[PDB]
Amino acid sequence: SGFRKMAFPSGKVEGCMVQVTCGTTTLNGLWLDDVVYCPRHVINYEDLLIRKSNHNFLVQAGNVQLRVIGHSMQNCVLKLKVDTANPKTPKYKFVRIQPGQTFSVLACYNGSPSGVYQCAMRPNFTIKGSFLNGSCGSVGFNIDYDCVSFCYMHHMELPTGVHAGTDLEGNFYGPFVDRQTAQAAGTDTTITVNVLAWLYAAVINGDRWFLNRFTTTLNDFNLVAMKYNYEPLTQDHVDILGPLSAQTGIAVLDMCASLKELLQNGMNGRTILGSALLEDEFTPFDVVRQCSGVTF
Amino acid sequence: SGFRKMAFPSGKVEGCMVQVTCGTTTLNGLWLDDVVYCPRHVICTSEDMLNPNYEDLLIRKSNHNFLVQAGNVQLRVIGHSMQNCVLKLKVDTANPKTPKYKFVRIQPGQTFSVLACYNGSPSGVYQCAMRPNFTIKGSFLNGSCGSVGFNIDYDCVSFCYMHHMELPTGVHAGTDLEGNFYGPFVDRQTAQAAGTDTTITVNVLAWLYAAVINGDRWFLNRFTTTLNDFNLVAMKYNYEPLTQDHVDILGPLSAQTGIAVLDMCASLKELLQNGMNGRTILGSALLEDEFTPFDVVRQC
Ligand SMILES: CO[C@@]1(C(=O)Nc2cncc3ccccc23)CCOc2c(F)cc(F)cc21
Ligand SMILES: CO[C@@]1(C(=O)Nc2cncc3ccccc23)CCOc2c(F)cc(F)cc21
Repeated sequence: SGFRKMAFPSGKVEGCMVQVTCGTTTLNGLWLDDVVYCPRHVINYEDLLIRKSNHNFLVQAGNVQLRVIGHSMQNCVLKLKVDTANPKTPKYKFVRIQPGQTFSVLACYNGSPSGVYQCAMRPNFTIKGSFLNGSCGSVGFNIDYDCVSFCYMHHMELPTGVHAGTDLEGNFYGPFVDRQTAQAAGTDTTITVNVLAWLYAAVINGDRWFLNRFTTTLNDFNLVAMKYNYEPLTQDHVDILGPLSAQTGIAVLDMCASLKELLQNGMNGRTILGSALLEDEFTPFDVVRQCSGVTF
Repeated sequence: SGFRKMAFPSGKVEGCMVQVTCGTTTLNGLWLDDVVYCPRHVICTSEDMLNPNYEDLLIRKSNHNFLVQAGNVQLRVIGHSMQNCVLKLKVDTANPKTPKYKFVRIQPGQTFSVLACYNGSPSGVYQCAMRPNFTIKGSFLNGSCGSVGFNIDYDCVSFCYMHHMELPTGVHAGTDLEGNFYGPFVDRQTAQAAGTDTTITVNVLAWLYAAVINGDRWFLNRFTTTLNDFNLVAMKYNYEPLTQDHVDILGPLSAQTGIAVLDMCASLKELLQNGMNGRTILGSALLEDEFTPFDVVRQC
């Protein structure tokens, strides 16, 4: 029993964290094989990069200095070719994730991991992370069997305290730029499929007070959801919740009527899984994984 | 900016997780140097679980009864001894991934990261606190026994917890790494119940300071209180008494934000009386008590 916000074991990623210094800026890099990836703002980025030489980038893997033998830019990520292939390089992939998808963040400072937390890519493409100055280059990942899927690299903090970054190919999530200018996160919405997954996790854990006898059409649910700034629920989401619906005996549209009532009436002093708000940072796969004990 | 529940990087602990099998039972062990530590109930059957004589059961076992697996490699057990509720299986190979470590016993309110494992394989990492009633509100399935709680200070892993059991309410009980249980619990299937839980007051105050540092100030008020008046109000809401030690510990956060501890106590009293009124503090509609003053300063 129990339900916790749980991150993937960070070990495979800790072995890849390095410190990258260029001039006055020190941030984190991800060392995979003989390439170190980091935010390009460490340095007109094409013009600034041409002016740099390999010896301007100081890369430190623990107490060892790596020698940079090349540099190139891919979108908003800088790739520093190094002379040594990382012996701790895990099986990995670069994947771009969708809003609503969750991942673990290994927060680093000076190439040293300090914390690991779980979070979701918000529908407005920001992450509600925990990052201080020097965290840039910290990465988000998932682990599938023995394979690390890198999905995020931290670049900046928006004026509201939320965070923006790119996939490992340097493409920003959202309409953000890595330049000093006025940027604002759009109005956020609740990840509906994740709230439903979390309501299924609550039922599995014995918390059933919110369940009702009613069901709803997908269209009627979406009309209500739209009013409360909730993301539309698609037939794909209904299909993905299928296994949890089968396990608990609560059809997805049945759980949708519970969510509809929860929105129109509140919790009335009650909590679900120790929370007074509807949690939207557990995907349906996260719920199945935690309420089944899948290991990595 | 931002405030998250944050666990320590689990890598140093993942390199210590092993699978320990004795008879039909399979749980997790912690391999440090040439010793594997695990819950002593691994020697039990369902028939022993109610009133087990662990000294008697252990004397009947031999080194070849314990099957230890580190990844795809079987370790050979060359000795076994029991220290309180932990079994120590001496092995022939020292773990090359053994980090700098210490065994520390923690006090209620203290937080730590848990590396949840099944069959000697880590599946997740989460943060939690030792509740005032000595239980942890973990996320553990059958097979998670032997999963450990830890903190990391600079390069040293302080092991503070090893999971042993789930109480009938879904909360969890375990020991420090010397086998001493936290709380009045025993590793028997006899009727056991967690005492009524209470809120870790010093942790809530630390979290209210974290909210002020992050720009949240709506809950602040013009009032101050005596420590005794705060404790009389606190107790009525099942909040732990706040000691002068707690007031002293909150000193640095009080200095950083310019709000005196008894001033923040008066804000907490108001929050307990009124609730949040549709508002949130650091994205939460409840008062968070699993961030210590040390965690708040660390993260901020
Ligand atoms: C140094 O990178 C910046 C930044 O956001 N950094 C941060 C990223 N995370 C957490 C932070 C917590 C506190 C302080 C800064 C944080 C600040 C300057 O403006 C910019 C900028 F125009 C573009 C850019 F891609 C980054 C940055
Ligand atoms: C080792 O088995 C026990 C156990 O609690 N295990 C578990 C630990 N965590 C999560 C669990 C989730 C679901 C099922 C069991 C869980 C159950 C039987 O009674 C006992 C017992 F008397 C003493 C003991 F120290 C352990 C155990």
